[PDB]
Amino acid sequence: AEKPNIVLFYVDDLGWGDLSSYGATEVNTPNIDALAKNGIRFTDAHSSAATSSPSRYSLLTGEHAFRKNIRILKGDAPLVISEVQKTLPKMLQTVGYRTGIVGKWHLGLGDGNTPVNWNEKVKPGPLEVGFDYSFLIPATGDRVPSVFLENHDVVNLEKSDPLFVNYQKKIGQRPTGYENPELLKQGADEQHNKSIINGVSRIGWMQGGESAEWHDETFNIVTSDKAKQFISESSKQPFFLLFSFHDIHVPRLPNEMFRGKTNMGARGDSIVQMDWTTGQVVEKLRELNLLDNTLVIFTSDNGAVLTDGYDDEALKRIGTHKQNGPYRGGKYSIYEAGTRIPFIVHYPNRVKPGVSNSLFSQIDLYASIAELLGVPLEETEAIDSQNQLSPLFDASKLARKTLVQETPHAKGLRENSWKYIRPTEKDVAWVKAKKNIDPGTSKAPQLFDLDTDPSELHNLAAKYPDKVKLLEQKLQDIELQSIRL
Amino acid sequence: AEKPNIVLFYVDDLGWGDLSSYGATEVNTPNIDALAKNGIRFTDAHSSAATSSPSRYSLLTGEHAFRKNIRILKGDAPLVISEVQKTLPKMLQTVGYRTGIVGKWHLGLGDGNTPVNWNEKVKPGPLEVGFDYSFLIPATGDRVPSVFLENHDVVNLEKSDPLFVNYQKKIGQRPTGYENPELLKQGADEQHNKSIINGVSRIGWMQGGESAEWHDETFNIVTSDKAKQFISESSKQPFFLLFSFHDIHVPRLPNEMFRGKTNMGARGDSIVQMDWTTGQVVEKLRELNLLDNTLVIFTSDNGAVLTDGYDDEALKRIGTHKQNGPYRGGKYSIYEAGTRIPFIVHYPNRVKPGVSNSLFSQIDLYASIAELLGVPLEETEAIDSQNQLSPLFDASKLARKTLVQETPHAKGLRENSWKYIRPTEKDVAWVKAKKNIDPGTSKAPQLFDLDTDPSELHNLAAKYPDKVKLLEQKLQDIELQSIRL
Ligand SMILES: O=S(=O)(O)OC[C@H]1O[C@@H](O)[C@H](O)[C@@H](O)[C@H]1O
Ligand SMILES: O=S(=O)(O)OC[C@H]1O[C@@H](O)[C@H](O)[C@@H](O)[C@H]1O
Ligand SMILES: [Ca+2]
Ligand SMILES: [Ca+2]
Ligand SMILES: [Cl-]
Ligand SMILES: [Cl-]
Ligand SMILES: [Cl-]
Ligand SMILES: [Cl-]
Ligand SMILES: [Cl-]
Repeated sequence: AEKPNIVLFYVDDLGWGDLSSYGATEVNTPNIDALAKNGIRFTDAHSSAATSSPSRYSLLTGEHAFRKNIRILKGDAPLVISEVQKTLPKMLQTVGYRTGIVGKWHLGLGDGNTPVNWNEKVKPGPLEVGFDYSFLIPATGDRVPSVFLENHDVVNLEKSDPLFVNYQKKIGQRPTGYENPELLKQGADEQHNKSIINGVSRIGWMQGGESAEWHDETFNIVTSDKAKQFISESSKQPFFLLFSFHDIHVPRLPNEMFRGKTNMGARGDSIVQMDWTTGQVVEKLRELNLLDNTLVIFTSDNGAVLTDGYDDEALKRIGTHKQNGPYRGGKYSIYEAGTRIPFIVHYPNRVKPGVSNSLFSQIDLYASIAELLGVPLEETEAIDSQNQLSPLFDASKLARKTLVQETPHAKGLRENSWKYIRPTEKDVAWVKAKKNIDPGTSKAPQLFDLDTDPSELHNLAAKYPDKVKLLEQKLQDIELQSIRL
Repeated sequence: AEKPNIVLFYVDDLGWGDLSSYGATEVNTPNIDALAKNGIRFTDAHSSAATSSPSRYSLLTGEHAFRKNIRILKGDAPLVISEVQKTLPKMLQTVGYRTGIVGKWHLGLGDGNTPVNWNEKVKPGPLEVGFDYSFLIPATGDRVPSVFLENHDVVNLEKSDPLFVNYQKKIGQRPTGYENPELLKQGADEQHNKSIINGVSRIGWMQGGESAEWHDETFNIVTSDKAKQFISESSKQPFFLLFSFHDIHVPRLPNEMFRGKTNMGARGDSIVQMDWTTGQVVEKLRELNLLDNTLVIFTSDNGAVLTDGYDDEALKRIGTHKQNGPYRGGKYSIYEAGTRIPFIVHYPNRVKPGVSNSLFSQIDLYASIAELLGVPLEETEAIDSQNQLSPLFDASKLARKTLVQETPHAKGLRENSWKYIRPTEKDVAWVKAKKNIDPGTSKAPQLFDLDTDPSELHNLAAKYPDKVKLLEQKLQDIELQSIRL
């Protein structure tokens, strides 16, 4: 009653403008739009980072990812969340929640002492950082191993055909993108052209594990079934479900029933699938009469990207679609579209519909949920997570004044509508070339007023150097922070 | 010194983001960017209307186009500016200016009593509403007759092969788009598939006049040559040159030297050509040492359109390019991109470089030039044109607080960053279907705050119903205005 269920939909690479309730016209997202229409949609909400693993780290620890220098993790990275580190699911466990995760992990698995043996129990993982149940795509959809990991075991593995991966050289006898292009459903760049699983090459080589191979085009069935089973089993008790999409990350291989539903190719059709999958979970909540007393949160790990490694026509068939809305940048960028993402709260018993323009941070989910449940936080716990339950539940309330934005190549700072980008000597020309996204680095400081210049086009750094200095000093204060408030 | 030259570059359908100095990365416009770098670039400047003829009418009469119900004129429409109406070129003539126009007219030509006889002298026209010299594309590039009109005469017309046009039925023996698709340089929709001139079908049928046919791919030479001659001849005297591009209107048929300069097809290559043509006129002013004492204004008649009637791949090869920047809509729309256009002032002897965010109106060019030259205006003259010479010349000065925006299906109103759109029952679904642009009509009133919602996505009408009433009242006051101030 006083402990509502929490379901956190976490989409992969969903851009600010990829929902029809955020202005999309080339794709319809009716299931997600109903949540927004009956809840609050936020226009200035942010992931911690512009790439997956750092934003997932900050969601779960309530702490900026640079404090542990988290970057995009490889398929065999060790777990980046410590087994005694405070986490949002662990926090929820102490008040009686059953916690589950279904879908993408990308937070590392194992201790790192020795390579993960995919044929033994895989630990530590989700179950050691506060999850009671986990059903994972271990790394990313485009990184081997292309298998599911349930709790501690690879699903449907045969002792007769053990599983190994290698990210430096070919092992095993699977066809590859570079040797066998005639077997490919989509062309792939050099990073992505290794072992072929289910007609698509991945990053890295995979040996064995044939019976454990997943089937991309039925991710929507597999994950939604597991999510439905978890909810149904936990229905008599408070539960936390983190539903971690592979959509709309590459390779986009949507179920055949969504193919051609848009004129944007595989990327647009993945948005349709992603919306269907959400409806499956929402309707299960409704039919068990859990929906009005569930805090549903729908959001994204980073901003959007069209061309991310496969020849899936995402850029050729973009049409009129503005995947990042009016905002400059995208995935990997320090401009606004790197972290400014869709963010929807739906909680009928407590949250009246509205639209909030408050500067809001996913990093504050930890402390705001702790506030909702009366959980005190230690002075060293989730140090960046602020109690923002009030603007989270009420569209008229303000939230942050200041928020740091993070990428590997540069840090930035929002202060109200001011946007500051720290200069860097680092060279990231591969983002413009390969990703068709301006990463946003300049060897000069950048300052923008988003009210008049929402697309970050007119650098005001030389017009307001005192403002630049003030924002850089504020960014240093945050980098140096070590306890709460 | 006190009577500077005025050269007004007026581009066809140039979107807010189609210049590299407004953020374009898929096309470079170095000549125009140099004008912005050494002058004022405006970020909130507006044509009066979202279509050609109403915005040209308002440019020349200093009066909103709805006061005469001006709409897109077909090729044989009569002159919409009366021979005794006060006009900006007529105003300039009384102060010692030689006035010329080179390029697109689209303001009508007959007196309306009888159809224009293209084989006789064509009057009234530019010479009857304040121009001393005119070399015209009479209607639009895609409307017959595909001939030039110099002063009162069709250029290179032969009595032995007289010229006739018909917009309702086929006349003459010219091939047509519907009969002879194998002759077309580009595919055409039904409105555009009539008489073939120079390998491209047009709107309407054209008979005779073979020697007077223009050549689209040499418009850049013809118009820049005519503008260079006019400047060269009038160089010893103050002059006003209105240089009215066909670029980047359909059909986009740029000179061969610009083909392939962008990866956007014919539309992108037309932006490059348009930039070359501007440089030709700018460099002629420089060679005659007139550039420093010339007020150069570069702007556009309405917002951008990709698919406007020909299969020129404008939408298929758009790539990452945002022709309207962050703004919703485009050509034909009542949303911001309908009228929010590029606007650059270059006048080194009086105008210091800068970027201005002031709400600015092309309609105010009449009164602001009158102020610059000390010309008093009658109480019934250019009634919507306000003196805004100060923010025109100074990037630090504010201009308008209120501005009405015009389309045939609905009117709108800006008040600071508030945007109000009046409701309408009228049906313009063909804009979405044929033009891939949201025309912006809703049966309900719309109100947006552009500071937080620059893309006009969150209707605030029901949250601030008093603000709606205020702006509707301001809009009616303007509709009822009849004199100046
Ligand atoms: O959303 S993320 O998981 O952070 O994306 C990780 C990315 O790694 C990059 O190195 C690849 O080229 C991308 O294709 C993508 O896999
Ligand atoms: O810039 S404008 O002259 O207003 O464009 C006029 C437009 O009229 C429409 O009926 C045609 O489909 C367009 O192709 C275009 O010619
Ligand atoms: Ca991601
Ligand atoms: Ca136009
Ligand atoms: Cl990285
Ligand atoms: Cl990698
Ligand atoms: Cl490559
Ligand atoms: Cl019209
Ligand atoms: Cl010359």
